[PDB]
Amino acid sequence: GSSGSSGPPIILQGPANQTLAVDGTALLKCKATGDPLPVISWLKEGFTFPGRDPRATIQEQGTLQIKNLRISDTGTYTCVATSSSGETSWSAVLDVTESG
Repeated sequence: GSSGSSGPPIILQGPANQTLAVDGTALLKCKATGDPLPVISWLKEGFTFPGRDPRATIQEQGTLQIKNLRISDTGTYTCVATSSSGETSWSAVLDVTESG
């Protein structure tokens, strides 16, 4: 990207539409740059997530990892990256199937 810009937080690479199989591991990649850096956040259908979930978690690289997926988990993920500068968010849906 461009190292030395002025504006809102940009998501070099966000989540994409992936079709995983229930009872698996979902990995939602999300990389955003900013000065300071934006605050990565995942919203499930417009709700805090994972927030309070043991199975679900996020890595230092804003990587949302969820184990023991479920056909119900299928929803709309939004990686929000708010930064002192501005604000931004991505769009992606994780389609969970029984037989892929």
